[PDB]
Amino acid sequence: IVGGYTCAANSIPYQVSLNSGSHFCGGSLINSQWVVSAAHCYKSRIQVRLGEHNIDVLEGNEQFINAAKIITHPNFNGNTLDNDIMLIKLSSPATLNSRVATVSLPRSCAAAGTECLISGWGNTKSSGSSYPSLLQCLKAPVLSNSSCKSSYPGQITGNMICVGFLQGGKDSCQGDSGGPVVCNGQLQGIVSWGYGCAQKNKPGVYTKVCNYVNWIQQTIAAN
Ligand SMILES: [Ca+2]
Repeated sequence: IVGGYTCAANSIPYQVSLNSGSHFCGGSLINSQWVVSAAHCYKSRIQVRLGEHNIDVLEGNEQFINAAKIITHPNFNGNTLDNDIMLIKLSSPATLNSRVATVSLPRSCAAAGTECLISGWGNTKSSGSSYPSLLQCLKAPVLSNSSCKSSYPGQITGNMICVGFLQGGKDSCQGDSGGPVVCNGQLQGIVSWGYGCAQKNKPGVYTKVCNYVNWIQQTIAAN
């Protein structure tokens, strides 16, 4: 996250870190056994780390649980990044508490202007490269479909939304992929793609979670 602030410890209890030797993407706990993330984050061994704040230090609220199943959306397209969404089943259930909680799926899609919270441990800098140990946060608005599509002509599908700022300087970046965009208590976005990070007139684009409730529910029921 560029242009963000350090979240209060454990104040984002649905946020997960996916790890295979080190942190590489985020994710969101949506029930005690299942995490949602980005298909482009796929690797075939993942460990899920719940209840994290400082990824570099064992702090003692953490639960580390390996993925038992990894299910990428059957229409994920690695060229357009359409359907950039993936479900992970944990090999045993998360224990839910103060520091570890589920986030709601959307009851509908969100209006333009709605303020949301975006979180993750990705790159913090426009020029260069510094990855934080402490979880970062960013408040930003859902942009209209028109400001999203003027930013990326021909490349915004119906399963994508733009969240952020046209003046640059505030956005998600590499390492935040897979991570939550939460608006009015509902997960409406997954960190997906952009052109660079925090560039003027290239806000981040996000998988539009509201189109995916039926697929998510069905996949959980069948696995
Ligand atoms: Ca820790």
